[PDB]
Amino acid sequence: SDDQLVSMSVRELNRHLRGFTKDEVIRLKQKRRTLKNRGYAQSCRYKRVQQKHHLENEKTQLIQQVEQLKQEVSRLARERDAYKVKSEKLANSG
Amino acid sequence: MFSDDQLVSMSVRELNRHLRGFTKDEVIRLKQKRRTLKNRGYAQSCRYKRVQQKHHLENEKTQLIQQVEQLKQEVSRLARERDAYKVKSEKLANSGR
DNA sequence: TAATTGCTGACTCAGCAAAT
DNA sequence: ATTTGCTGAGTCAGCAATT
Ligand SMILES: [Mg+2]
Repeated sequence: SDDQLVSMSVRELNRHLRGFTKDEVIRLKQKRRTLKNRGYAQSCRYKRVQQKHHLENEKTQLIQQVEQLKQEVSRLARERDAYKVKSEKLANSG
Repeated sequence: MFSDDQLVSMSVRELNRHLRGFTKDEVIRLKQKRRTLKNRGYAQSCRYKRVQQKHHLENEKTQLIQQVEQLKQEVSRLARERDAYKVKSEKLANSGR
């Protein structure tokens, strides 16, 4: 209360609450519920920020992948053109 | 009742004019109500904008994934055209020209 | 030498479903 | 099942920029 109450367990809890005032059995469970909800919000906020960075990282790595392929296209264009000229210049061999 | 929509569009100068003569613990209550209503809208913008930034990022990823596919196609296209023009050249070299 | 605006991390609650 | 976990909407506090 409030730190051994969230960390405490489903049975262990009911062991510590066996003869408890039946209106304070409800109050303590309400209290713990609320404290956990606070921790869920903390995860939810956290998960959101992690997904956001993950999405932006994916965007970055697609951008640099495009860049790689841009470099290859230009190499291959040149290599093809080296042969196309070579090919055409032989064909005028006459 | 007292429609919120109007209370938030008002100026704090215009509001004071309205409670020209007015109770104290209700004046303080009413200005704080106004703020709460504004904070509600501020929260919505925050929420709405970030889902929209998420969707925009998701589209951007989609647009880029496409360009990669197109580039990959072009890559194998050029490599094959290189090969074809090379094979044609070596054959022409064989005949001797 | 005030008070208001807009933003945002954090909390609380409702309701929804799955794991326990 | 109960409790758990998650998430959108609201509320508040407190910060800086604005008037
Ligand atoms: Mg029941």
